Amino acid sequence: AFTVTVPKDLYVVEYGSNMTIECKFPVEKQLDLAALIVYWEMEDKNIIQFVHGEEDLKTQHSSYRQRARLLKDQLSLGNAALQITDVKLQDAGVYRCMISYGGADYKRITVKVNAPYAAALHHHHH
Amino acid sequence: AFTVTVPKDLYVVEYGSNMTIECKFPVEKQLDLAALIVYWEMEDKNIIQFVHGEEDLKTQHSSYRQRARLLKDQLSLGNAALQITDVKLQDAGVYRCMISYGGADYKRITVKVNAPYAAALHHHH
Ligand SMILES: CNCc1ccc(-c2cc(Cl)cc(Cl)c2)o1
Repeated sequence: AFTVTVPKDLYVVEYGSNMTIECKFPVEKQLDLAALIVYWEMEDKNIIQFVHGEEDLKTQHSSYRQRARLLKDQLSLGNAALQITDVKLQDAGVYRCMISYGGADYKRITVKVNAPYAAALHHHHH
Repeated sequence: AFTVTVPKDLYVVEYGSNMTIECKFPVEKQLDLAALIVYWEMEDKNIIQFVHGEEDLKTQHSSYRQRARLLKDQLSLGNAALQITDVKLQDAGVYRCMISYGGADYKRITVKVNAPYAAALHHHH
């Protein structure tokens, strides 16, 4: 049946770098945007809603506001990759890619985030 | 748009009893079963799948074998209620009710489970 697949489920990213986590689903013929739902979340924090044609951000968590860009271009190729700019220590954890396009599945992807000493020191308080 | 709503988000059940946690979604007219999906899952343990008219248990987690039953009747009124039989403390935690019906949402429900001394004594060892 319908199945979202993840090129890798573990990404290890350095502090402050960019990060594109990929998520592929099948595109029958040409992608029907009105029938598509894409939904990126990370440990109960809603990162991105893509519902029947456009992005819902009025539900986006604060900690991700204007850092999480869903590549509206690669949706037409069945790749819902999420791009996060300037990664922080807080961004490490289990991400969930949930897709509903005549069927629905999800996959988990883990991010560990490396940081130099100074970053890990400021995260130890702030 | 589409909205899954949960009558309670906290259940407190005593040990060894049964428990039905409800989950409602909108029913427009007559229900389209082939397009309906019901995932009931609990902290990365899948409890119940409902795809194209039937329950899939091909991934039902060990902890739930023939104890977790989704009431197929109440689907027709948009009621995704889940029954867990003779609950153990391993069942305390946060459940996710996920529904895909021309649109999609989910909600969380937390279960705390109270138990007498001997039962806990076991979950310890
Ligand atoms: C906040 N958007 C909720 C959302 C988007 C996609 C899903 C979903 C639903 C089901 Cl029934 C199954 C699977 Cl695998 C995923 O839920």
